[PDB]
Amino acid sequence: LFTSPFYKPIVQIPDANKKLKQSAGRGCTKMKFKVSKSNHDLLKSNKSYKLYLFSGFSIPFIYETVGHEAIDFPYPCELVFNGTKLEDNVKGLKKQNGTGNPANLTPYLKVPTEMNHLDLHYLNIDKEYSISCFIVEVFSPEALLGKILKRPKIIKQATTAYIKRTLNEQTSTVLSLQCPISCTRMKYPAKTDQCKHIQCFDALWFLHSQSQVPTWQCPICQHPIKFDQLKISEFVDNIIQNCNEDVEQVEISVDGSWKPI
Ligand SMILES: [Zn+2]
Repeated sequence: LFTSPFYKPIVQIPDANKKLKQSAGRGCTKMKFKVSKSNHDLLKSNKSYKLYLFSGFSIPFIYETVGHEAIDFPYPCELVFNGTKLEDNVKGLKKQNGTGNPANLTPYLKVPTEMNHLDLHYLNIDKEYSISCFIVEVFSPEALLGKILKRPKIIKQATTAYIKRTLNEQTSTVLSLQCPISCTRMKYPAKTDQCKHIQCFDALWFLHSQSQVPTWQCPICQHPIKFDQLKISEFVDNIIQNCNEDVEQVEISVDGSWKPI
């Protein structure tokens, strides 16, 4: 589904749809389609435009839209576009559904006058799938970080109020300045207002992780979050800007004050 911030649709490619039906065993599904010269000119008009293949669960017996499906490729799958195998990690996190990525067909496209062949080899198919192709504008983690930075941060007053309201449980708590993902000093300590914890994670490393495994779960509380909920924490940010690189942890009291450990 186009709920991802890394790619957004510009136009659907016609005659590039396909339904994959259940198969007991071995099989291969073929798709022929052409990409008009106008769509080639559009791809050339902007460096951020790519041709992405999408696969989703095809829920039967009801109406479904072209994009609303969460990205789910049949696992295992071998995708071959114009003879060249696609090395894309199309379906990451095999254990979870909806954590797949699209396949980039842009570099292996043929001229408009010729035909594009997409083969999909499989050993079995337990559920029906919908296959689509879209031209999309892609965004890198750095641009998305820029978007996050331009947002209003989580004010330090809110964090101090939360600390004071929490530590009255029945002495001190440890705030890490390190990122759980990168294991390095955070540069962009971020989280969500939905998160019930003062600990943060580096926004850039989070976006880097999600760009290859779209779980969209907080690396700390594992709650499902969304891109537009990410905001910088002014409290941890100020603590970092006023600390030496040596410090990895910090002691926090009910006062909101903080001491290097
Ligand atoms: Zn959280």
